[PDB]
Amino acid sequence: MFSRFSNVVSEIEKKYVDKISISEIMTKAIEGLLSNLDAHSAYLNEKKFKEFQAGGLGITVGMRDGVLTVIAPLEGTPAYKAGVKSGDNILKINNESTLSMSIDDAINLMRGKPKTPIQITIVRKNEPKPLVFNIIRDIIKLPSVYVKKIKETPYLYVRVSGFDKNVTKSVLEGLKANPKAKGIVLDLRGNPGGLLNQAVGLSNLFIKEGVLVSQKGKNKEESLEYKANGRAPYTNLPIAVLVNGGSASASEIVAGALQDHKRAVIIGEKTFGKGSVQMLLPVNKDEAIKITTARYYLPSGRTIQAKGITPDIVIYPGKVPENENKFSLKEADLKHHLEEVTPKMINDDIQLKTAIDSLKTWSIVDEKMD
Amino acid sequence: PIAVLVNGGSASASEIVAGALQDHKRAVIIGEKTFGKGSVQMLLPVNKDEAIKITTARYYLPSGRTIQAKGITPDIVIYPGKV
Repeated sequence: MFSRFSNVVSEIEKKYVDKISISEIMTKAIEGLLSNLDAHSAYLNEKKFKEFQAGGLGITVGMRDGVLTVIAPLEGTPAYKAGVKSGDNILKINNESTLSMSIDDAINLMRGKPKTPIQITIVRKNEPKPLVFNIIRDIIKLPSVYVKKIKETPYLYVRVSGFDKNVTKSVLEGLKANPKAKGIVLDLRGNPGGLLNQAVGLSNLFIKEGVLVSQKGKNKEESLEYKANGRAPYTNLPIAVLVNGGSASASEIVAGALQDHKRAVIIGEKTFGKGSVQMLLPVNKDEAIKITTARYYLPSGRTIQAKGITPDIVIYPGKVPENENKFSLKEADLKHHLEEVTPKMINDDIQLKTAIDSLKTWSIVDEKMD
Repeated sequence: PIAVLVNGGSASASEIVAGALQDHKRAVIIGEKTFGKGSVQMLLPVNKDEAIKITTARYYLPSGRTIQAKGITPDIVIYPGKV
């Protein structure tokens, strides 16, 4: 069928420097073909397929710009406490260099028996030196959601550290425990995602009608659409979502769905962009290939993968401007004049302050509309 | 939509506009608390080229609240700086 391929194979078999045979050429062609389709593919040889068939650090790893990068370390995990940050490019784990290693090979090296050491070396954009982290694995425990009242405001702070099997329940119970909230700061920053059922579940908690996210490939029969059920409470109350470069996968589905339905205002910075589904397909006889079979699409039809969520209000991290720098003059000092979220936390998060200020504007607009 | 910027130099007529928009919730007041002039001056000329300026009344916002010596507390406080 494909003659051009056979002519290329024959010439390298004829004129290449090293004595090479079909067995390597076909392997290098399969690895080369998959490497040029997408960055999430891998080919599993018979012996590496049976190796694949047979506690952690807390790093969610992905690939962007063709290199293995940390999406975000999970909140409260050993890696987060060790000081690895989002966007960190991993160059070495233990003995092996990662400049030509698969995502699953990195996950298999990082996860393992609890309380065992690992060494990883990363490169950053702020420092010239490579960083070496000696971190010990641990049992992954994470209270995925905590809810805090914001002091001197009616609003409520909802923190989702990661999408585990109980995020939607913990949110709904916290909103029932505060029936006078009148607003939510939904902080899913640094949240690399998790279970799709909780992204749809958490979004369906706020959206009354319409598509929440779609899964779509070439064959239009396999295409799935996740519609919201009519059982959505909290349909009117203001909600502001915080996202950053560590928000990915379920974190972008919840943010993108709320954004496309104009149900919330997205605050922060452009997200990571993880919106694809990979699948393992047994090929040949005892080999398998991993390839992307579908992509996630927002209600507006926009893709999440290479694009990510662009927030409606961009605010890079920093401290809020000084409480004042003025001994200024007022009429109150003129001659003969007629007469658990604390401010300490908000003043260090300009991103959090911007989110609260958007609820202050929302509640004013929905009060004008009397 | 209207977003009003006010600061410690906003006074008198500037606080009436900001205060009216605030009390009607017609606009969002953003910045920092204002000068707090809650009086109305009138000048009546005396000489051919000279005048006398007198505090003649106190002005009250649509909600009836006075601004004298207090100033407008904006809906969103921020203070100046670079982003």
